[PDB]
Amino acid sequence: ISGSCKGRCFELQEAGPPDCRCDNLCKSYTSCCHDFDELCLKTARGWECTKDRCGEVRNEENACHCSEDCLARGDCCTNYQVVCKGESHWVDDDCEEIKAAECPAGFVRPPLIIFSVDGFRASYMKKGSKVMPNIEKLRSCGTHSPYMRPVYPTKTFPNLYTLATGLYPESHGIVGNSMYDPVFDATFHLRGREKFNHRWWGGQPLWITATKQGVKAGTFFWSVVIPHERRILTILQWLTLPDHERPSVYAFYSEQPDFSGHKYGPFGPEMTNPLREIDKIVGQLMDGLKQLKLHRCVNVIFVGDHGMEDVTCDRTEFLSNYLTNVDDITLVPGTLGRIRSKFSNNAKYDPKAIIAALTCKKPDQHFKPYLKQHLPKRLHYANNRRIEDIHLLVERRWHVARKPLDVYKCFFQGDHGFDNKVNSMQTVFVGYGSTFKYKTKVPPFENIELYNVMCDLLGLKPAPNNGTHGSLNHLLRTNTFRPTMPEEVTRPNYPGIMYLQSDFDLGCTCDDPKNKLDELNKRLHTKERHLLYGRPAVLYRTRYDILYHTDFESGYSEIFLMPLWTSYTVSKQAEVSSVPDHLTSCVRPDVRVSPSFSQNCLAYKNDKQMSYGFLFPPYLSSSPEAKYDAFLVTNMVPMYPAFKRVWNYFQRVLVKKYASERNGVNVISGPIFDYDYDGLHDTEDKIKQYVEGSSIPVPTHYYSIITSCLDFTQPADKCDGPLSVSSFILPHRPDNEESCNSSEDESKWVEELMKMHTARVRDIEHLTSLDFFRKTSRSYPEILTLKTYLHTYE
Ligand SMILES: *[C@@H]1O[C@H](CO)[C@@H](O[C@@H]2O[C@H](CO)[C@@H](O[C@@H]3O[C@H](CO)[C@@H](O)[C@H](O)[C@@H]3O)[C@H](O)[C@H]2NC(C)=O)[C@H](O)[C@H]1NC(C)=O
Ligand SMILES: CC(C)CCC[C@@H](C)[C@H]1CC[C@H]2[C@@H]3[C@H](O)C=C4C[C@@H](O)CC[C@]4(C)[C@H]3CC[C@]12C
Ligand SMILES: CCCCCn1cc(-c2cc(=O)c3c(O)cc(O)cc3o2)c2ccccc21
Ligand SMILES: [Ca+2]
Ligand SMILES: [Zn+2]
Ligand SMILES: [Zn+2]
Repeated sequence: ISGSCKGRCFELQEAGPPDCRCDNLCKSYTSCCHDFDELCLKTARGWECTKDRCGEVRNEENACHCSEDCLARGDCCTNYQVVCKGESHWVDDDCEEIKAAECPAGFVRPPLIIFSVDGFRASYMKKGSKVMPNIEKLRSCGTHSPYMRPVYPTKTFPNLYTLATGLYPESHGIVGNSMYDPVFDATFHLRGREKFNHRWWGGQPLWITATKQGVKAGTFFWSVVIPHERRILTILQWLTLPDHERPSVYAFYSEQPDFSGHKYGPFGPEMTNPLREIDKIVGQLMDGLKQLKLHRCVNVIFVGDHGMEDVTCDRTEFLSNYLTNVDDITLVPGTLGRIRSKFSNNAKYDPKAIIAALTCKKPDQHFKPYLKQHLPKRLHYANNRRIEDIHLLVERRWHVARKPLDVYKCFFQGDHGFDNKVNSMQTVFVGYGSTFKYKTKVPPFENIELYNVMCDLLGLKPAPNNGTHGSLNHLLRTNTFRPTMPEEVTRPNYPGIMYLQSDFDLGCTCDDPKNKLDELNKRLHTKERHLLYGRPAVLYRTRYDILYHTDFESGYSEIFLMPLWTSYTVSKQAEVSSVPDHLTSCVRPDVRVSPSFSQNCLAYKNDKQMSYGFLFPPYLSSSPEAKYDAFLVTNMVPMYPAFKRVWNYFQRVLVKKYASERNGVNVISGPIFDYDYDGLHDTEDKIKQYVEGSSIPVPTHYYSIITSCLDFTQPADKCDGPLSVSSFILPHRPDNEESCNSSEDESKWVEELMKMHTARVRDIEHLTSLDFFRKTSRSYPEILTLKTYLHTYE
């Protein structure tokens, strides 16, 4: 029927204007029918049955019913079985393991109910079951992690869509709660109707994926006027539909505890009550599922999108305090900063001048300017036209605004959007049901990994996303997906001594009784190692060679004229030698690689802006005889003199620090070329910078994977079990403007710079098209979880 909303409340089909919309989103489109409020939003007698209502005469106007007829219809209050038939609340029951789904007849698969909460700080869980009995049971009974890492910017819409797609915001297009698209020439906003236009949303969210493969979805979204209790009743009724009509995946959104978090702050004593009200709803969902004989059938995912941090109006940096004129720019303010020109026809707008006027211009400055391609690669926040070039990384607890006149109501005590590695931004994840594990705790993970898990829970083939499928298989009791290691594309060459030193005119010079001392060591004793996890696989068509040495091993690339990876192991008792002055400028030819596929020294001498470093540091040679291997022309990579300060301190000081701390470490280092900042390995054509007068490409970044045993009582090269990893993708910049303490000694800023650019092993793999940890004796799902690990230092 059209013009009326009878027999249609929260329907799962559509026709359009003029026929009414009776679904749960008609209120948002301002196009419900006239009887919607009295037919679909009934609210008489509340949401809980009482004892006198047990067996009532079914009065149609009630919100939920307590008659004996209601369970056949499926519209009872969630506590019917409790206050009438003597059943107990789902929380009051003991934890019974679900070794197999106990679904009623007609259920061809366990349904998935996603319970999302806005701004649910990860630390909110430590309030205990005195405040959140239902949620705490799910957490302790099912599968949970200490926290879950959101995506930058840690805002509502980018994360909620990242949850639905498994994509970074730069890939699915929702790069913020409000954004400007220069192609559309329109402005996306949280409030308004512009967000309903499909042109803003990329990728393939879960409900579209389920529908495209035959799995019925049902609307994930709810207009804010529909109370939470009615949303649960609607989800519980949908499960009572016939088999050919019942959807398999459901969703429930809650604006809490983010609503009250903005008003009172995260650690305010008022925060306890909104959590209690949330647990009431989770209890209503569980009691209603147990009432429907589905508590041992469904899978429930209790998930948040971001955390919460203390912010105040008194803590606001203003661009008017740094820029001589702020009336010619547009700023996206708040917990993050994006700057674009207010007028396109303006040549007086200089992006160079704006970055300089904001870079280390005042002590205790609570923001850092960035060209978007220079942000930490772990953020994956650049490859999109809606992301402005100038980006401001705002310190936790602080805000950035354009001028004091723009701020007004303090209209807040908490906010979010900061760097997603900040503690306050971490959120929660709880997996409970017949497919999640029982009383099992998993290590923290990123929310881009959930879309593959939800597709596996529904038997769907996931759309291409940025999760590493298989790295969360340890969340499930049984796994239908079984990951495959990528096959090698380019087999390596193992060249021997093919040329003579006379065949080389690279322009390199190097000089030539420690040997008798080394032999007196070796001879007078009473009693491979550098590639502990199998050589990396090259996942693209190229030409490269495996070069063995005493102290290190490298996959030298004849196309890029430098190694793709350099592997060496540093013992706990490894000594750090120096380099004599007559070997400081020494570079030796490698008689295993053709002179035509070798770097030349003359190119570095002509490029006044460019120097060169080494992938294996000569400072860590086992002997002066072996030190000559480190000076091979196949071991040098081009580095700016400013970056050499960062590289030298890392190799000469920090690798020895890590080995002494972690019972030896295995280092795998190499270059990264990402000139179009899309997070993927660039081919030769995209490289936009070379060494002057040569074909030696200049890397945009340099990486290093530091691996050791998790059981530190064993060395790095005799590790019987799990592995501990930590990696970084350092930007190869010609200046150290990113570090305001760069004038001081390296021990006062370099380590801080490296913690900022930490990265998962998976991040390096996308940027290098290599595959690591291939021969380790760990199950491949375990290795995938190791590659997704991000050492966050908090
Ligand atoms: C995160 O995941 C997404 C999707 O898996 C990745 O984006 C994908 O990037 C590839 C290559 O950049 C795109 O494929 C291209 O398709 C065109 C035809 O449309 C073709 O001409 C090209 O040669 C290439 O094959 C793909 O469309 C694109 N998909 C989406 C949804 O954006 C992205 O690279 C991943 N990011 C990271 C950091 O891993
Ligand atoms: C209470 C309101 C503020 C909630 C706002 C709902 C809005 C974010 C939802 C409503 C309908 C959604 C779109 C619809 O499901 C169709 C798809 C196709 C898919 O390929 C990409 C996503 C997209 C466009 C959905 C985007 C988000 C929407 C607008
Ligand atoms: C598979 C992962 C589950 C999450 C799916 N998911 C729910 C969204 C939602 C629904 C609301 O009910 C809602 C509201 O009532 C007020 C409000 O301000 C925003 C709101 O957003 C949403 C938005 C963008 C991308 C994805 C999304
Ligand atoms: Ca790239
Ligand atoms: Zn949110
Ligand atoms: Zn918020």
